[PDB]
Amino acid sequence: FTLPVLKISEMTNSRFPIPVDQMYTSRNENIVVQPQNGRVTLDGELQGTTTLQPVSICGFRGTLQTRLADQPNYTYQVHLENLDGSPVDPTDEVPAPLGTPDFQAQLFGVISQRSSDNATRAHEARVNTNDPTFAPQIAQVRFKSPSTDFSDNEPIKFTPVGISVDSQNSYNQWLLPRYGGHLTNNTHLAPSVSPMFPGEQILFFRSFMPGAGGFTDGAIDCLLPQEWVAHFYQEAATAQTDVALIRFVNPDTGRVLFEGKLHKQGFITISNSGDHPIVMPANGYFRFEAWVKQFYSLAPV
Amino acid sequence: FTLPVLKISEMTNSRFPIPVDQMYTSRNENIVVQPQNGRVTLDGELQGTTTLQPVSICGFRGTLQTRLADQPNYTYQVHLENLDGSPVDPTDEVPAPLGTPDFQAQLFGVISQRSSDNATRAHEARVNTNDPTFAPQIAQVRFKSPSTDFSDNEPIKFTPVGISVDSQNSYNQWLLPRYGGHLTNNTHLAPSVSPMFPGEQILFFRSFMPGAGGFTDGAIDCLLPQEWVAHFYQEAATAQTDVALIRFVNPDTGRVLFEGKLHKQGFITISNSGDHPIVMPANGYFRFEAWVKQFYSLAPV
Repeated sequence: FTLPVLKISEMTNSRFPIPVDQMYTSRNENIVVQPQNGRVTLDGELQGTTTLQPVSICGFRGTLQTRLADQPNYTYQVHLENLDGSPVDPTDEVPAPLGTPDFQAQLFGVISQRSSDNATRAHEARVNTNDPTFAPQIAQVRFKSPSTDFSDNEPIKFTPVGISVDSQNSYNQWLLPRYGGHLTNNTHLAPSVSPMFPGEQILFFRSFMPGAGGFTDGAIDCLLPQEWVAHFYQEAATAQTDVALIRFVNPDTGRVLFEGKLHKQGFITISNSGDHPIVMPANGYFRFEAWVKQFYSLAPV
Repeated sequence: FTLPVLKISEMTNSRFPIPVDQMYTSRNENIVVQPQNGRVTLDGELQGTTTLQPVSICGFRGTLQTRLADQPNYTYQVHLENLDGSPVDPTDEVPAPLGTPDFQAQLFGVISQRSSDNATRAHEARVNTNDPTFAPQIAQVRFKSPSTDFSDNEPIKFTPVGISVDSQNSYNQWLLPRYGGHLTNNTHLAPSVSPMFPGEQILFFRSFMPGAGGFTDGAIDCLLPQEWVAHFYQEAATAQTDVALIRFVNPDTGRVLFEGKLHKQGFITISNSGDHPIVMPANGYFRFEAWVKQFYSLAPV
């Protein structure tokens, strides 16, 4: 069993298409940690809405249907396709199309269009993933743009950039959208994750999304870098036990700086308490040490 | 020596942060093919402006200096930094900061800003990589935005989305910007690439960039998918000869469909003539076969 040897700054957040900025740990009391992007088992089984390419996270494609005249200027109805262009089939055993955002926010980015004659246009757009009409599982999503320059019945692509916040639009990275819209309950979710030994917390790979209005640090925490997600999918290895002991090494000295448990479900725990960055030499990377058990007692970080 | 087993549909273009759409070949007569992103040797030596961050290709970080009142509404001067936050050191053996676009276009995307109090703002922006003032090698780049809403001395990020084309802004994917600006000549370039054997052409991984105005198919051709770039970098294998013979296998039949020459310089040649997509079974992928000599003779198509 192997891990990619990439540095923190050479890897991509698996929940938003930006580089990992830091490792981070927190207690997350009163929160069910259940991200749907960046979800893979150590055996390589993708879960949730996880896509393989980083550049597709929180992106979507589809067809622009109409401008909704009786909605705030200017709101448009989109009929989603899958990232591969195929029709969204709600009977698929996924919570929503691959790439769908897995958090509640005013998601900010650009809607672009290309016609059969290769005419193009693109403008800023915001997608409210906490609106009742947000129903990507059934292929219906709206965006709001300052521009009227969008063409009905032509293809669209959403390129995410960041989030915007205000009192009417909180950013809750741990609260899932209702992918079916309105009162529907989510289905086929990748399972929640929790540390399962006293003294342990999950170790996150944290990035700070750009903001497009309001005060926000944009912090978003993923369970595994996207490069690990694709690594495990490709390796399609069989986990020997439920827990791989991994060690964070500084290649400048070859010494181990700390260790963690890489769980079969696809997340890391460390022996540590509190909410804070885990600050480490920039060249450090994790390497697999051995298969162990849930009760392996980690050296405190 | 190993090659990743990803399908075409699972690949990222290494010259723009979008998925690969198709394999593509062309003659490229009268063109020095010398892309600077997506450049690595089979030994793992990164070249040109290649960044390991796939989402950061054609993106950049820096500091907004001022709005330039003498220029078209609204033009801002940026002092670049590197993608990893380190300052640009122009004596680095690179043509320009890692991630810099390697083509002449009006690049379209979003400039986002975060203030010291975590206030944020973001607006669409265009970067003309063919303007004489475009001088990323010495950390000077301008962008034009329809918004006046940017703050001086605060950090910015450019998130690329696509290109815009019009009478004053052609898109030439194979013509490099003058990274030093004005009349200066490029330095530290990744070498040009060319078939060296009768009947061979380069095999490219082609994607279609979003457009933000004008008629354009947005076609952009990379030498290696970003996943291979990162793989060769991490493996740092030894190229036993100057050419790895690679076989395109269809796992649906288990049989080889055609052969390519994967050159030590980091590009593929095939026996083929003309400009067209190379359409193959969707599950096919390249597999390393053997280390061969420069003059190994490939069978057609």
